[PDB]
Order: sequence, then structure tokens, then C-alpha cells
Amino acid sequence: MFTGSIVAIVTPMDEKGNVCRASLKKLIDYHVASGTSAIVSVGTTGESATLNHDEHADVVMMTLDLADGRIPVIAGTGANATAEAISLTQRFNDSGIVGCLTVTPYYNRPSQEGLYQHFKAIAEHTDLPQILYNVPSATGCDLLPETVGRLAKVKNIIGIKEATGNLTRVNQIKELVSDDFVLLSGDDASALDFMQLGGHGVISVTANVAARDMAQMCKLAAEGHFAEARVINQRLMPLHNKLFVEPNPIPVKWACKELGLVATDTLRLPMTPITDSGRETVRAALKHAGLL
Amino acid sequence: MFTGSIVAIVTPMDEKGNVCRASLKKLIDYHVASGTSAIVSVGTTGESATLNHDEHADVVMMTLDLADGRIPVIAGTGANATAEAISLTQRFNDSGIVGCLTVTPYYNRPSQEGLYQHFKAIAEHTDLPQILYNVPSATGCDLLPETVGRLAKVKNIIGIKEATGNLTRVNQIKELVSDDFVLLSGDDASALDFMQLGGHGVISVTANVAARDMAQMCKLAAEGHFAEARVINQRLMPLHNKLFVEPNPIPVKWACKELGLVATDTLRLPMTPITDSGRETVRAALKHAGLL
Amino acid sequence: MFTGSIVAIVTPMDEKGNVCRASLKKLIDYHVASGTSAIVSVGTTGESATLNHDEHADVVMMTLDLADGRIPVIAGTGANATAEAISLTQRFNDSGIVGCLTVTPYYNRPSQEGLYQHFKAIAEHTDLPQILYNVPSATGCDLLPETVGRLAKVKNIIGIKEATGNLTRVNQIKELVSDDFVLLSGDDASALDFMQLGGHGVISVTANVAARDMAQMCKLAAEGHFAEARVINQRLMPLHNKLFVEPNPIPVKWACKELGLVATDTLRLPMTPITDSGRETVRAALKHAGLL
Amino acid sequence: MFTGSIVAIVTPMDEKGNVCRASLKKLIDYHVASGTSAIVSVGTTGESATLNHDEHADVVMMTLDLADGRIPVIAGTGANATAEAISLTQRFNDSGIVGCLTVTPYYNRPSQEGLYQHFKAIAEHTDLPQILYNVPSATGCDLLPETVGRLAKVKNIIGIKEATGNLTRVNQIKELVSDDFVLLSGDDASALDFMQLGGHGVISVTANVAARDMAQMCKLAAEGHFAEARVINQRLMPLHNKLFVEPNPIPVKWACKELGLVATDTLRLPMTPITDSGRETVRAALKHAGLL
Ligand SMILES: [K+]
Ligand SMILES: [K+]
Ligand SMILES: [K+]
Ligand SMILES: [K+]
Repeated sequence: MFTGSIVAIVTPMDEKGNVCRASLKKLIDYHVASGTSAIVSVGTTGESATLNHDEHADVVMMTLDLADGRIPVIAGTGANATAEAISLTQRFNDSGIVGCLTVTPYYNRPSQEGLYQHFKAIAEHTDLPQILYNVPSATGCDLLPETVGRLAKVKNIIGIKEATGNLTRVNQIKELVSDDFVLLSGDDASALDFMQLGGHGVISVTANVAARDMAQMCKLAAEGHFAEARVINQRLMPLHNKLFVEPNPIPVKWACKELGLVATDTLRLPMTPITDSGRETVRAALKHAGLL
Repeated sequence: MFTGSIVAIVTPMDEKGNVCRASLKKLIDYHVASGTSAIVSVGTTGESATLNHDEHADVVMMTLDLADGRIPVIAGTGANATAEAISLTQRFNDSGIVGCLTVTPYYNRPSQEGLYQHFKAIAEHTDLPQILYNVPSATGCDLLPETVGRLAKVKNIIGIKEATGNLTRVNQIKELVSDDFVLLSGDDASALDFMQLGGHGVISVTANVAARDMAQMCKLAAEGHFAEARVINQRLMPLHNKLFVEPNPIPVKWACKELGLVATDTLRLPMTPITDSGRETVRAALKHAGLL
Repeated sequence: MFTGSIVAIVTPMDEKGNVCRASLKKLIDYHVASGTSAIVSVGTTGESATLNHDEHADVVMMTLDLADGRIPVIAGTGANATAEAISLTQRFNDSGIVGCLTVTPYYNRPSQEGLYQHFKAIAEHTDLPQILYNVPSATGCDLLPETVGRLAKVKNIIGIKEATGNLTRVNQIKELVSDDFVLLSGDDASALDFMQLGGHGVISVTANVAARDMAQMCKLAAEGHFAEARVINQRLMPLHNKLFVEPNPIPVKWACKELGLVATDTLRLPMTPITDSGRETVRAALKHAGLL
Repeated sequence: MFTGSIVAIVTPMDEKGNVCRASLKKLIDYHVASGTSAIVSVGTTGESATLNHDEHADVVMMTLDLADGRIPVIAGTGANATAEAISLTQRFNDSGIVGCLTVTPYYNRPSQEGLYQHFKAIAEHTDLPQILYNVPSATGCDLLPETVGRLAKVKNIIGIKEATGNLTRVNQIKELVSDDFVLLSGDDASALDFMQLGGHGVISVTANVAARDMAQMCKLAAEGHFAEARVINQRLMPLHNKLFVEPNPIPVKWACKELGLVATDTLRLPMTPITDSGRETVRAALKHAGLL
């Protein structure tokens, strides 16, 4: 649902840049087999920026179909215009998705009051559970704990994906919200720390290629076995880091292809193919994780 | 025209958030009378984020209609997906605009090679002059001088709006490009310094409400009369800063309403109304400028 | 020794700026009564910058005398010249102090290799336990985990005071060092988080005025009772923050005087007396902690 | 003299870390012959951190002796304790130096009021001209234009070495001070820009090895011939950057040894020898400058 290891799944493409159903099926089967807790469909790692809203909706619907009730699906629904966020969210009302992942408006840099009004309006136009998503290095704005506290009072706003990498946020938010408000890491390299501080899981890029390890790490964390979990984390740490050696999802798509999980590593501009140096870097991190 | 004072014009709205033709007419007449060099239509200050492409195109076409050949119009055409940037650009071919202002992709954080391929592709599929736009605090990426130098070799990539406020960029770029490449500030508070270092003009928010002073300041700067320009700049400096006291364009729209230039200061979510404290700060800045 | 709540004790002064023995006695008695684990004498909070080395040594020796074996004393021994760090350390060989707190060289910005050679040389000229101290916002340099790992191999380098406030450092260092290497927070506001991640205690400014609460919070943390500890943390959080409303130790000296723990709040230039606004801010934080 | 090219001179050392008179003589002769405006003796580049005050005074006196009235000498006199700054300044009264270079207190992070009281007190107790020195990356504090403006009203506070590399500071300070207050860059890579904006000269590291070019560049700048100055600056830019590839003055001392200007490139801990990679980078920069 909204704890454990949640994959921010890639949108695998053919050489033409359109969704590859065979590759998507292979990925979803992989996540089901690996014990991944849920799938975020067409988030950032899924190239939400370069898909139009129809293409976005097609991918979510296909993912839901292919999941065939075996694994929960959360739709990425972020937009920097509130009217567009509402419209996108409405496409998925009564779809079968279990909730939405919705980013702070990017580029237009709203105030904390603007963030509050944005997310409150979105929540008011849906019965779907809403997961807030904060990632200031990409958006140009920072949803602060006080505002998260304000929004947690809205019935269907039920958690946050916190991608700052600033671990002080965990307990700053936790003290402002109720005990069933979910705290998820959006920063693979600090995710275990985040869970050790009280976080409930991670929406992960690494999980695309190390789904079983990630699922197992998060289980150990939930059970309080942090030393055991850390052995897995150490094995994965080069991936946590190097999957961002070039802009996400360039590295993770290449890694998926290298592992035979997808047919091609094609992306849409302005993402470009991985450099030779990048390939070798990512290959070494895969080797270190014991996946090649 | 791509030198002097260029206004990043507001998109004036009625109480329902729809473009107000009467207010727009008034602003354009004001810029014609006040010596503004050109108008950037539906840039950031024009709420490009919250207009759909149809509304966007409509505002540009309305701006061209109302300008009636008396002042050049530049269209905001930026998008974080290269195919969308290209499509948006095609809408304005043979419209009568003189050029396009196109921002680095926001939120998806492309590499320098990605930025190169993005802008190259946009420029390939139009004859319109292209002005690059770098604003890392808003986008999450930074178009570096080296890449600007590469792009400047493309025939119709003719300049850059450099909004870092990092004045070292002026001569880092100038040394890598031809003498005809236009360097424009996108940071009002440092724009005179930017011109003193070699810059050719400013794409300005302040110019929305101090068009005449901005035009004179930029002409004095172009003539090398920096001390004289700086007297004007000192009167405008509170405005240069306080027009960003709350997210742009909240302050500048309020200022326009206060001066009688627009009927309402309405914005679209996630922009929200100016706070009382903001009104006070902005009004004091307007008075410092001699405008009220 | 080197776990639990360790106070970074102020150097109380008379109106002339010299150490006040009566006030120091009162403070040490207070720490003994409160269950403080150890005292850091003439660290940063003790105005190491503005005491000469003789005055510094006099304060340490007086503190040791007054402690009279009831509470362990660690001497601040940092210097930005390695020869001076050695000389200062040598003053305390066979003194009765149980160890030294030694900061990364400030102002001259040594490399990681320079930090390594600096601390290794210091450790080689003493039998005293050495605690490394990293505080990049004050020093202009950052002792990275890899270098800490290197230094932990030196016999008498036994821990670190990590004052970055970056909680990812805890486990980055922990995985590189042996299990008896001590990890202490140098950032009051994040100290409980730091302990929850595996830290062993804190060298605290807050402990100067809330010694009993701090001791109790750290005991709960060590026992794994983080929820209980967090209630205390929440009571102290305004102090954790506002004791830096003006440069440390201006606020904490005023707070000590207000609580009747020291006779005067005098400091040495370039520290200056607390502002009226600062007094009221700190008074409110004391009130919130239930200390006034 | 407090305009043009002023060298922040190295303190050349033998293999035991003691000042090398023969090397110092050679450097001073070089600066006399090459048109350098003045010498800053025992500043940062002179390893002020690792000389005691006796060695410090000795080097300044030796520098004055060797200069023999042929070039003005400015003493580094900065300290993070106001009483020490004052004491150090008294050592140089009637020495023959023309002024003092005095840094904002490092490590203890005083407030703006603290900085004001610090420099005011230093200036009160000498007749020597005082040049303020701001370098926040090294000190942990930032002397802001407002405070510079306050201090400039003190009779013998005559200028500032502004080493932020933030070029907006030039006119922010210039507008708050009299036309006779000297603005000097402390950041070689941005120093020509700094002069083009209104600055009067540079206290330079690069000038240690490119004294003639630096002197010509600064004279051209003062005359308004910025394009001509910039040609020189472009040849020196690799040096401006790569002299900080490892901590200053490690690169510049190696460069001086490589040119034959000093007998050895020895430094004091915590400075350590240049790496092989550093040698290669610096040598390439020297060749770009035409010096080898
Ligand atoms: K809720
Ligand atoms: K061109
Ligand atoms: K050890
Ligand atoms: K003066």
C-alpha cells in the first residue's frame, strides 16, 4: 500500500520513444516476484516530464492492467498548475489506483500558502489518497514541515515522499502529524537512515534493479533489525549514488536493459543516452550489488 | 529588438482568472509611450505555468494585435519536453513575433549535452530568433557558459537571458560567443552591474511599473554613463528586491493594480493574493521609486 | 567519560572579562548535581578564541580543581597551526583531564591529507584520548567520513564531535570505524536524531542551562526510549535553536545569568552583549523549557 | 599605495619551515622590477596562521628591510580576538609599513555589531591606515556592505579587500562610502570584473608569479581599457583558478619554486606538499600564462 519498498518505476520505451508493453509486463512481474510493496507509475523516474497527459494516463492504465491486482499502483499526478493537477487526478478517479503521488509545483515557486491551497484543492476534487512529494533541488521550492502539518489535517492527504536528503525532516514532520500519516524517503542513499528515524518506507529508484534486496532491507528496517538491513544497504550504496551519475532515469534505464529487464534504454529528449563513462560506473555499481 | 529595457509583461486577469483585454491594452500603450524596447509575452512573469497552450497562444496573439506594430513582441516558448517546445514554437511561426524566449527544461534536470540537444532541436525547426533563458533557482539546472558557447554557433540562437545574478557569467559567456550575441540580464537587482560588465539589456519585471526609468537607465548604460544610470538604479532598487518579496508575479500585479495599470491583481493557483505585509513593503518601494 | 550529555561549558567572567571562580564553582556543582557526564573546558562555547593559551590553561586547571574528581573534564585543545595544537595539548599531559577536544584547523582550509597529518601529529605527542571536532560553518573546512576512518586507526583518536547537523554522517562514519569509536553530536537541535541513528551522546550548549533535562534525554536515548526522550527534546527545542539567535555564547551566557548560575554575562570582544530582542527570545525559550 | 596590483606575498621557507631571507630578497626584487604597487606581508598567502607573532613581526621587518623603501609594505594584522588584533597592530607602529590588512574574526562568528566594535577598536589605537578583509568561506562570517559603510566613517579605515567573489558587493559598498575609500578584490578569478564595476585594484595571489602582467592588467583597468585588460586576464585565468587547486599557498609556492623565485616550496602543517596531479595542473596553467 504505502509502506515498505515502493518502486518509482521506469516507463520502458521502444526505440521510437513509446511505451513498450512487453518490457513493462516483465518489470511488473519482476516486482510481484520480488516482494515490492507498490508501484509508482509515471513519477519522475517514469519520465512524467516528457509524456503528455494522454500518454501518461495510458501508461498508468496499462500498468494497472498488467499488475492485475497483484501489486498496488499509485499514479504520479503532479503539475505546477493547480487546475492541471486536478484534471490529471480526475483521469484516475475510479481507475483502480490506490492513491496519487503529487509533487510541489515546480518552476513557479509558490509560497507555503500557495502549496497549501494547491494541495487542498487537489484533495478536495478526489476521494483518492494523496501522497505529497517534496524535492526542492528539482522544483525550486520547499514544502516545510509546518505546512505538511497543516495539510495532514485534510482527510485524504495521508503521507509524504521526502526527497530532500535532510534527515531532520523525519521527526519535524512526525511531531506535527498523526501516527498513521506515512513518511516515505525519496532519497535512496539516505532511505535506511530515514527509516531508522521513524520513516515507513521508500519510493525508490534503486528498487527498479534491486527489487528483492530493497524489499528485504525495508522489511528488516520495519522489524527494527537495522544492523542486518545495513549490510544490504552497503551492498546497494554504490547504486544509490551512481544511479544519479547522469540525470535520472538515464542510469537506471541503462541498468534495466543491462539486466535484461527491458528491451531498450531509450528515453525522450531532453534526456540523452548514457555516456561510456556512465555505463562503466553503473556496471561497477551493479557488480558491487552482486546483480551482474 | 533584443537590447535595452525589455518588459517581462504580466498577463492581467479578471476576477475569474481570464485574460483582461482592456488591461492588456493599457499596459501595451504604456510601454509604447514609455520607450520599452520590446515585450516578452507569456514568460514567467506572464504566468506561463498556469496558462494552457491555447490561452498562451491567445495572449501572444492579442498582444501582437494590440501592439499593432508599435513595439516588438517576443513569445515565451519554453518547455521541459523538447517535442512540446518544438510544437509550441510552431504555433508562432509567421505570427509576427520577432523571437522566442526559451527556458532550460525545469524539473527533469537535463545534462549539459541534454540542454545542447534540446535547444539545437528547437532552433532547427524554426526561422525565429531564439533567446536562451537560464534561471537555476527555479529550474534545478544550470546552463553553463561552455554550453552557451556551443549553442551560440547555431545560426538563430541569438542571445541569452542570464538570471543567476552571478555576474561572473557575463564575460565567461562573452569570451565564447561572437560580438553579435546578446547578453540580457534576467535579475533586476543586478542588471545594471550586468550591463556595466558587457551586457546589452535586461528582460525586466521592474519595467512593468517603472518603464520610463528602466528605458533611460538602460540607454545610459549602453552609452557608458554608468554613474548616471546608477542614480536611477538606486531609486528602483527597493522595487528590484521587493517585487520578489512574495512569489513573482504576485507583487508586480498588485503594484500594477495600485498604479491603475490593470483592473485586478488576480492570479491563478498556485499563486495566491499578496499579504498585507507584502502590500506595505511593495507600496513603500513604489514610493521610493517616485511612482506613487 | 565520552557518552551521554557532555556540557560545552561557558567560561563565566567578571565585568572585567576574566574568569569568575565563584561562578565556575556554581556551574560545576550544578553539573555534578544534574548528572552531566563530562565537561568540555574552553571549547568554542567557553570562548577559546578570545583567551590566550595561559588563560585557557588556567581555566582548565581551575575547572579540574573545582570538579575535584566528581565529573570528568575534557580540555579544548584545537588550533589551526599543528605546532600550536601540540604545544597546547602538552600543557595538559598529566593534568588530570581525561581527554582532548580538537577542532579541524580553521581559516587556513587544509586538505583531507592536511587534516590527517595534523591530527596524527597531535595524537603522536600525547597519551591523552583525542576527540576530533568537525564544524564546517565555523572553520571553512569539512573533515569527511573517509578521513575520520583513516584517523580512527590511530590508537588515541577515539571519537568525533560532529557538528554539521547532517545526520547522514552518523552511519557513514560508523561503518568506517570500530565499535568503540565514539560518535557525539555537536548540534543540539539534531542531537536526539543523531543518537537515534547510533550516536553515543552530545557535546551540548543547551546542557549549560538545562543540564538535568539533557542528562535524562540522553539516558532515555541510550536505553532506546526515543518517544520518552522526544518529549524532553520538544520542551528544549526552542532553546536548541534560540541559543544561537545571536552568536554563541552570547545567548547561553545571558541565560546562565538569568537563571542565577553565573554572576555576570560578560564576554570578550568581538562577542558583544545580547540585544533586547535577543533577551526576550531567549527568555521565552527558557519559559518553554519550564526553567523560568 | 592601495591601488593597482598588490601581491599577497608568500613567506618562502627552507626545508625546516623557517623563513628564507635569500628567497624573500629575490621575490621583493622581482616585485620592484615588475611594477607591483605594494606588498602584503604575512597575510593568508604568507601563512599567517602558522607563524607565531614573533616570526610574523620578523618577516614583516625583514620585508621592510629588503624593500629598502622601493615598494610599500602592508602588514597582515588580523586576529579573531580584538585584544590580540590591537596588540599585534602595536608591534608595527612606526615600523615603516604603510598600512594593515585586517580580516574579520574567523571561527567565532561575530555579529555585524561585533565586527563593527572589533574594527573600530583596532582603528582607535593606531594611526596606521586599515584595510578590512572579508572572506566568508574561510572565516564563517560575512562583513556586509551596511557595516562596511559604518566602518568607512572611521578616519583611518580606508578600504576593503572583498574576497567573496560576489561582484554585487562592489556597488553595494561604493554607494555607502566616500569616493576615496578603496575597493580591492581578494578573488583573482573575478578581480578584473571587480575593477570594471568600480574596484580600484586587487590583493592578488597570481601576482606572486605573474607580477608584470598583473600590474599591466590593473593599470589598463584603471584607465578604462577593459578589452585590453581582458586579453591579459584570459591568459592568467587558468592560474587564477588553479592556484587554488590545492589549499593556498601550496600551489603558488610550488609555482614560485618551479620559476626559480624561491629555493624550496616548503610549508608548515597543516599545509602539506603539492600532489603530482597538482604539479601537472599548475604547470599547465603557468605555460598558458607564458611563464614557462
Ligand atoms: K489526513
Ligand atoms: K548564433
Ligand atoms: K582509535
Ligand atoms: K575612512
